[PDB]
Amino acid sequence: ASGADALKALNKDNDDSLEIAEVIHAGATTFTAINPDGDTTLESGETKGRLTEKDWARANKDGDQTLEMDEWLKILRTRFKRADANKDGKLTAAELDSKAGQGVLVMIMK
Amino acid sequence: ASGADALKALNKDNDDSLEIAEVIHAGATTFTAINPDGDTTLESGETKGRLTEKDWARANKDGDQTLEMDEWLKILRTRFKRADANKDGKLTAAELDSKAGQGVLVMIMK
Ligand SMILES: [La+3]
Ligand SMILES: [La+3]
Ligand SMILES: [La+3]
Ligand SMILES: [La+3]
Ligand SMILES: [La+3]
Ligand SMILES: [La+3]
Ligand code: NA
Ligand code: NA
Repeated sequence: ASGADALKALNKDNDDSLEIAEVIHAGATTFTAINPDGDTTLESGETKGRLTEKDWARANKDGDQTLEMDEWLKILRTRFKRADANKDGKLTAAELDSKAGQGVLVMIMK
Repeated sequence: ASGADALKALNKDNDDSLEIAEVIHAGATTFTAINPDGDTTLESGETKGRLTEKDWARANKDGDQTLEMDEWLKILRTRFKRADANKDGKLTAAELDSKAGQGVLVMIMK
């Protein structure tokens, strides 16, 4: 999806950017949206096309084979900061359209 | 609540302990449940009896006045490790009955 697409679906506060509260919340809903087996965790087979193998290495450090909500969202907040080019806490459509911004979108839109 | 109370209410996998996947899930459910004003965040007035001001200082470092899902769960995972006395990844009723374990329960039981 484009940055304009993401703003159409997720932005509700009469601006033209996504902030950390909007991004984390959408990331939490997407966590549930991509979990179809009825448990409470994400496995490597459920994150294909959204997380890489190295993403699991930097987030999953408790020794298990499961991604909990906080581990999932920690990757998201890091991608948020990587896409925040001018570091103002807001992600415009142009910032969401960057290669780093696209990494945010795959975690907040199913 | 006591450790035995928490296991009866929250433990579903036929053991005698709460693991990190079960704790994070109940903490995520509690986050939404104790948020009555219709937004997606927790404010300081909504975490009374569960978090202290120093908890906000160590978790809320993005400069706002709101606690997002990942900031809330980050406090919880730290409390989990503080309560995991033998560091085996499981919280028994006895560990949930300690001072550190009660800090876990106030974040996973509304
Ligand atoms: La906004
Ligand atoms: La799953
Ligand atoms: La994990
Ligand atoms: La258990
Ligand atoms: La609130
Ligand atoms: La915050
Ligand atoms: Na920005
Ligand atoms: Na333990």
